[PDB]
Amino acid sequence: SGQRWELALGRFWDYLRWVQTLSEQVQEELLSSQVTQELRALMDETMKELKAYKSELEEQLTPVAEETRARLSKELQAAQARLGADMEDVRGRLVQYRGEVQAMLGQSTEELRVRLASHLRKLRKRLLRDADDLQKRLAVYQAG
Repeated sequence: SGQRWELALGRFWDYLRWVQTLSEQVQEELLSSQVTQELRALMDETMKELKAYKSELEEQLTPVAEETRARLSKELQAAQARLGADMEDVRGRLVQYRGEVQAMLGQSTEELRVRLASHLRKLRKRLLRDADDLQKRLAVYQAG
């Protein structure tokens, strides 16, 4: 429904989708560290906005028992952490690819790319399921 953190994650998604095409332009930016620097910036923004959103949501909560509340808060924290780790895993996999190409001597990277593409598809599935889980928890977090 358009929170700042969701827009930030949206930027991350848009950039990752482009990286996933693995075109020659992508490959240029991967080999420089520009892609991983960009992903780190987008990741950091998302996390920052997520934490700020949670803090604001806490200004308007339905008062529930409190045992429940401490647990909803812990579960939300866990969900936030998962999103960050997921984004970092994407960046890390790209760092690994750059190292592999740099040790490659001008040889074909096609196989490396086929493997990277398959791996990123699975990393994206994980980040998306966690993002959806995080959103669901946030949406119900005010009530208890």
